[PDB]
Amino acid sequence: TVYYPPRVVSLEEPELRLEHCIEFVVRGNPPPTLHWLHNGQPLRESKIIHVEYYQEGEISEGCLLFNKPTHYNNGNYTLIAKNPLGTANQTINGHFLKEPFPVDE
Repeated sequence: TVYYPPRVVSLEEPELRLEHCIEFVVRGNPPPTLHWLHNGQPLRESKIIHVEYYQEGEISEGCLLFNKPTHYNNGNYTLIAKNPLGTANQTINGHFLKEPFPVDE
C-alpha cells in the first residue's frame, strides 16, 4: 500500500455544541447487539444522529445523540438488544421540536 507519515490537517479552538441525548444502559452476557427504531422504523444514523458509548461490553452505557434535530425527529425511539439467550426492547417518546400546523384542509 501507499504509505506516508502522519499529518494533522485540522485542529480547532473549542466551539460550543448543543446536542440532545437519549441516554441508555443495557446489560447482557454475552454482550448484546443494539438496534434503534424511530416510530417502529429502522433509524438511519449520520452526523446529525450518532451513538456514543461511555462503556461497552456486559454493561453498555451511552447516548443516542442528536445534533440539530427537526420535528421529523419527534416520536418513539425503541432500543432492541439481542444475544443468543434472548432479546429485549424498550420504547421511549422523544419530543425535540414543535410539529407545524397543517397547511392543507
